[PDB]
Amino acid sequence: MKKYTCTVCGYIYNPEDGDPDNGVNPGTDFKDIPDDWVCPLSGVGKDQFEEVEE
Amino acid sequence: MKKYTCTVCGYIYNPEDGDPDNGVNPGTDFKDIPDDWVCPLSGVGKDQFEEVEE
Amino acid sequence: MKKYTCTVCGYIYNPEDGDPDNGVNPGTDFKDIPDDWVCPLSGVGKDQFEEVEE
Ligand SMILES: [Fe+3]
Ligand SMILES: [Fe+3]
Ligand SMILES: [Fe+3]
Repeated sequence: MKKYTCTVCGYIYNPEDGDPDNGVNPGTDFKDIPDDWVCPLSGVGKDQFEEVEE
Repeated sequence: MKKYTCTVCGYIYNPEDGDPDNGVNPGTDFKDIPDDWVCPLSGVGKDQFEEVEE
Repeated sequence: MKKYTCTVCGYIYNPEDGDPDNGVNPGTDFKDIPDDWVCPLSGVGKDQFEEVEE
């Protein structure tokens, strides 16, 4: 699965880790995170994230 | 997937659109919406909805 | 699916029933419950639960 980065604050969503404190378990692809989730650091929505392409 | 309507207020849940502001992504069948979700307009529970049959 | 028990208060999570008032539908395996869910009786996290083995 791909990593996504918040373009406002640089936080990286890593699908291996998830975001368990906000209900997003390990192994969750970014597209499957509920659409009301926000960046843990900056508080902005999913629409300010983009794929980390290698 | 089928559309469901709130029988209290007439809101239509359309699975193609979801209800993304409340965490229900596009493509979510009504049976899979978490059971604590409520109608966005009237605030009533899933048990007041019924299938829109054609 | 296996039942899990809260080791703090003895609550039993039964996957057939779920915990629908807190958004966990019937048929949800414990591993798939969002990781910010807490025991309905004692308020403690998933890390204080263990499998009920028969
Ligand atoms: Fe951010
Ligand atoms: Fe309604
Ligand atoms: Fe408990």
